[PDB]
Amino acid sequence: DKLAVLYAEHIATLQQRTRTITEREGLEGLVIHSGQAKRQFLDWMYYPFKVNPQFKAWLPVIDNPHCWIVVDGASKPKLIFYRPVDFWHKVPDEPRDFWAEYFDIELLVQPDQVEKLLPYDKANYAYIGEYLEVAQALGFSIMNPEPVMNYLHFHRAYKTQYELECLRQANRIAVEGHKAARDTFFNGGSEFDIQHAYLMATRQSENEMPYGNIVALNENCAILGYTHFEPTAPHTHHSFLIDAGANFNGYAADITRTYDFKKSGEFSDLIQVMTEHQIALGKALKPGLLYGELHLECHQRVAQVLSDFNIVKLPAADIVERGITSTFFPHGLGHHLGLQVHDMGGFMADESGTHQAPPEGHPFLRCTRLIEKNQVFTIEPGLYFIDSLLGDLAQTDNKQFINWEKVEEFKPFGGIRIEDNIIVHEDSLENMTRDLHLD
Amino acid sequence: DKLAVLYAEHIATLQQRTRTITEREGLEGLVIHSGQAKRQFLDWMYYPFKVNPQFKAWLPVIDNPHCWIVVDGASKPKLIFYRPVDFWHKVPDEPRDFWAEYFDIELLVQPDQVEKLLPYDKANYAYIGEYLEVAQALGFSIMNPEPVMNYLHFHRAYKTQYELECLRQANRIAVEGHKAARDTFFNGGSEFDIQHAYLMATRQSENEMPYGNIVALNENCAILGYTHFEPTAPHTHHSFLIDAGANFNGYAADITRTYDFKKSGEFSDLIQVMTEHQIALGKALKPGLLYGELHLECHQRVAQVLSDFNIVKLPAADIVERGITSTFFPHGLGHHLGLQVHDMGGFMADESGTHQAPPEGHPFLRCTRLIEKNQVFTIEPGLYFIDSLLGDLAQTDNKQFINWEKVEEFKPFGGIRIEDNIIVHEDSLENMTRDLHLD
Ligand SMILES: [Mn+2]
Ligand SMILES: [Mn+2]
Ligand SMILES: [Mn+2]
Ligand SMILES: [Mn+2]
Ligand code: NA
Repeated sequence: DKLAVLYAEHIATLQQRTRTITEREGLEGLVIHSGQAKRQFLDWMYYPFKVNPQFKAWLPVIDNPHCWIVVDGASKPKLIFYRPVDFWHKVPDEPRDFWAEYFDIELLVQPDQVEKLLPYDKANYAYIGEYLEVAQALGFSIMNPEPVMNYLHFHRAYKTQYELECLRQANRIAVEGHKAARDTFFNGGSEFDIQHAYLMATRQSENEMPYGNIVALNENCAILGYTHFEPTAPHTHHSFLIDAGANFNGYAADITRTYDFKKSGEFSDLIQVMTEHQIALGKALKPGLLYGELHLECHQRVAQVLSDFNIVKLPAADIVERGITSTFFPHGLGHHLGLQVHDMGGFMADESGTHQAPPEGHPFLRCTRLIEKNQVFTIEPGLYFIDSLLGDLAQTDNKQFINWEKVEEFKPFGGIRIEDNIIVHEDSLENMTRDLHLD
Repeated sequence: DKLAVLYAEHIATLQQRTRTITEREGLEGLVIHSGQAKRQFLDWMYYPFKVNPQFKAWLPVIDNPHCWIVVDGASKPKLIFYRPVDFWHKVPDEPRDFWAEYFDIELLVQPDQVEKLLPYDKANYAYIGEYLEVAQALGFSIMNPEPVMNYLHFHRAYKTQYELECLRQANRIAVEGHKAARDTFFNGGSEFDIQHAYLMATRQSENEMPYGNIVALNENCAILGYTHFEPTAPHTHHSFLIDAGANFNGYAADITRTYDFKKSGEFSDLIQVMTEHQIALGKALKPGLLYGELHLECHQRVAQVLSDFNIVKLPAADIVERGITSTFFPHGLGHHLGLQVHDMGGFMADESGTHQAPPEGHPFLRCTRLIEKNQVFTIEPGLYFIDSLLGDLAQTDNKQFINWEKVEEFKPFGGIRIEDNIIVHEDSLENMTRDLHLD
């Protein structure tokens, strides 16, 4: 209903984007390939299918390989829809959902017979997809041209009302998962149990997740890319960091929360001060501001915490200026969110693809684009006690300034990250995560 | 330590097989590549890693890409082990498992630095792996040579004692899941509930499964390649079919069971009749017998059931000769089981790759090899009510012999498959599945 109505403006937006970039580049149209299933080496089984983001930008068809979109922004969008009729698969119903009527739909019963449906002379058609040797066999010469990709990726940061509603739906699902995971942690669950309570609440399997969930207990919290799920619980429950989202129509949620098992003590205090900073930074998104400036503020807030909690024996400014904050907060403040988890265009200054430079002391900041309305952001400040980086810091002049006893007291708890998904509007902010009352 | 004792003989067998085909094909050795992580098109996320079956044939390292085995059958096997050292990665300590003492281990810190650790002259070295341009760029000319592949695949049918013990462990894990899945079905749970009850009892996540589980309710049991997990339970529970396994050290279980929600009725009797036929088919495994003959016997037995239940109003011999039996049982009786679900060499007559011809009226039969000691088989007779196959039958000159009223009563139950994993010994058969008291 609501989604069906908004979808028309979504097709209109993408039609106008196609017309603009195709005509600017002298192309008669785009051919966007959903992708193919990858077969495993020496085996008959396939890897799980992952749709081309450029394909699902047009319609919520994320589980169908060998599908093709032909668009020029002037004709009605043309869709080749893979629909095999083998007896060992449930034949799917011909496309009858809200997006069907916005396309002229040709059914494809076998992947290799796709050349009849594609354009005969395709010298002025750009193939957008991963399978370049399949494209060359079909007769395409232009493949993923950089001006077309950079244009599309740049305007991906401006979500249509259909996309906004999809991102809201994804946050509603993910938030239900986060609540069930929290409860499982406080009842003494293992990482594996917490993870599968999450999926049971989301009604989405491991491979439907938009990214590999991070479900960490105790010192695993300090491991940023922790992917394992330990099946047996730890003997003592201290902390819990879950980074997990959900999918809706190809769009992603991306939520992180950190919990203290005792819900009191110095680590519990650390979560709450970090929560204050996270809420404040999340309220600092505003059109016309460079995202890197929020990353700057975040480091100052982390330094204030390090100073106030006696983690570093320095006032806040010194901890920022000597670069010690990046030992405890080593990643960017956040990124754009949408069809991809770390969405496209976050580092661009213009639609040609020029990079927007990061701030002076953070050359690895990846999201530096100017904030505008209709853009969706993550805000994920963190403070971690990472053995590896603490080791680096002990080999510097800064070794004298860190309270090594107090850091040993926090190492069992690992670290903290608190992440929301916020829509930036013309004169307001919409925090999708906290409007669903997670906390 | 039981498993570690058997592993020494395993490596002696692998060393000897390597030396045989290596010198027969005039190679100085093999270079077996574990694989790489496949990155998502225009993303930073990756696909779940799946190890090269030839790599894990040597060792139970199934979650590490960029690993290399250099083996010639005479020298101590060399293992280049990928151990990256990054702050966001969990640094695991140097390999200290039961298999480590059997390899000269060199640590690989960055994937592209492997050029130094491989043999300098690669003229007579064969690369076994998927990433052929990576091999060409390292200097390999010999790649997955067919004489080597056919030899190694042929002899994978003869499991070592280490391999038989791993297969028993896989079955034990899977049987626990099958008990949990069954209990959730009788609780009225959804397909999604059952699947995740299975994962939780086995304490393995969806991607650690050796294949995509088939968890089907009611009509979905008739769909042989069903992968969906419906999150909403059906209003009426009639039937449940689950085909699922588990991993142990790279070796797979593969167990199928069918259940009737009421523990009574004609479908319940059909399951029970099919069960006794499945037990008799499984007890017909015998050294010196062609596996195709059991597939013929299976078709004979399914015709018996179709006649006995008045699905087809014909003597069983006339059901077989007229070919009606494939409409209800369209796949093979089973396959070899091991490192891969449908394991290698089940089509071969000799170690050079020569195919063993399938039986008369079954040219697509995949498993045909001569049964011998130390081989592992599945026995999966089936009986299904498949719309598109039943439609084709309704348009043949046998249509008057089919009891369409009874077939219509069976359609909401879908179908039946019962699958066990059986080791063939010299003087006995070891039904791993039924030895675990699953029923
Ligand atoms: Mn994020
Ligand atoms: Mn996240
Ligand atoms: Mn099987
Ligand atoms: Mn099976
Ligand atoms: Na042996």
